[PDB]
Amino acid sequence: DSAALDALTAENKKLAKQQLEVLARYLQVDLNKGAKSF
Amino acid sequence: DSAALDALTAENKKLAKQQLEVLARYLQVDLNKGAKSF
Amino acid sequence: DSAALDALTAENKKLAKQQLEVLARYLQVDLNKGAKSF
Repeated sequence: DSAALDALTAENKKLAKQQLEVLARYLQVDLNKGAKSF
Repeated sequence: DSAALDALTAENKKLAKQQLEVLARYLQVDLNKGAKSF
Repeated sequence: DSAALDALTAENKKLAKQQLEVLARYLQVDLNKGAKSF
């Protein structure tokens, strides 16, 4: 029940989020065009 | 005017696409929820 | 003794496994040619 394991999981997810961001930015892919149309 | 440079660019973009795919899959992030709602 | 830390480790290893998979797929590298010959 370490309420720090959750933190490092959140950190890893944040790292992955950032990586996804720049990947998409490279691909000229909008991650929200679906949301804009919605 | 090498119509193979375009190919390797397409290959790199495909690699990046795949990487983005598995990244999102890790993040439990739907890339089409916007499109579903739309 | 959190039997969830092991889980997130397994998740990270699965992410890395997948990334390795698509990397190899890009490199046209068989990860089992050794095993086939064996």
